[PDB]
Amino acid sequence: HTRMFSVWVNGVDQGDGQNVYIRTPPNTDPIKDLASPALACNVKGGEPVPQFVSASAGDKLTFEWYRVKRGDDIIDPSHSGPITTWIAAFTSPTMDGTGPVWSKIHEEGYDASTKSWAVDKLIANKGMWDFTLPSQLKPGKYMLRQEIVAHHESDATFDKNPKRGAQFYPSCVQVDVKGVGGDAVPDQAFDFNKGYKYSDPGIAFDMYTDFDSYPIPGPPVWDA
Ligand SMILES: [Cu+2]
Repeated sequence: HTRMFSVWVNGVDQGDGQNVYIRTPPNTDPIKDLASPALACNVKGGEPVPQFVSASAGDKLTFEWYRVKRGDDIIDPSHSGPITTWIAAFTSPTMDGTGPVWSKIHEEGYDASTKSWAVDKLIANKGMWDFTLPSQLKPGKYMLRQEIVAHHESDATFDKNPKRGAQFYPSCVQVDVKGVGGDAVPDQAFDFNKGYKYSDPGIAFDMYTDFDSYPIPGPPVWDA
């Protein structure tokens, strides 16, 4: 359980973004069903919010998360897993992020040399998660998606045992990307409902074994 409070642009807080520029779900509940339409942008994913974070291609964005209250424990430390960030063109206001539209722009999984997960790091940095908007990115409106996945019950899959399974916590953010050049259009066209499967070693993952590493689902980070 966790959701986003706000976005920071080059370390400057843009202010409470819930129902402003963040497509904030009603609560912190996990998505577990891979066929759910909510997988991409959570339960209110298709409802426009009125504002776009203003950022430049190349900027460092920070997404700030919380649990119940801004600046709390952020997420239960039981919930180890990766954090992935994605981008999609903002096709129209009532997009819900379903279909083949997404390109992965950042990922952290398991760092074996420290034996910490992306979520461990999220907690130690008090819910601040940093990534870069690619500088080659063609200016325009986009949806940014950041997703926490908790694997404390991923030793079962949801299809076999509905009371268990990987828990997905996606957050979709409206961004208006100011240009500086950049010609590059995200073109992985990844589709969470088709592309995430129960057979995925990164989804069917047992964290109660002597594993040395973790295969993060979906394609490698996009380049061009
Ligand atoms: Cu939870």
